[PDB]
Amino acid sequence: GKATDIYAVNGTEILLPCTFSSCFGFEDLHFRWTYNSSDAFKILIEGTVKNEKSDPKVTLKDDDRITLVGSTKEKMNNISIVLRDLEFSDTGKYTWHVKNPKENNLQHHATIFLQVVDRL
Repeated sequence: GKATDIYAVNGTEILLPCTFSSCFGFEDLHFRWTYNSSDAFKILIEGTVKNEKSDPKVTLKDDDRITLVGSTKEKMNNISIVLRDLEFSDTGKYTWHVKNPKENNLQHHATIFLQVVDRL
C-alpha cells in the first residue's frame, strides 16, 4: 500500500487532505477517515456530504482534535481534516475513504504516513 509522507512539529497541527475529485459525481458521498499503526486501528471520523460546498454530516468522531477543513481549494476537498495539538503518539497512517453507495464502484481511498517530529 502506497502512502505519502507528511511531517509536522510536535504540539502543532496538520492538514490531511482528501483529494477525491469528481466534476459531476461529487454527490451524496459517504466518507470515513481511519488510523493505523503497528497494532492499532481506529475510525477517526465518518459521515456523509451532500455536495462539494455543503455542511458535512458527521456521524462519528473519535476526538475533538479533529475538525473538517471547511473549504475546498484545488484538489483538497471538504472531507479533508485538520488534526490539532499533535502528540508523538499521532504518528501513523491516515487513510481517507469515499464512496457513492448508490453506485456500484469500489471505494476510493488514499493513505498519508504522518510523522510527528521534535519541536525546535
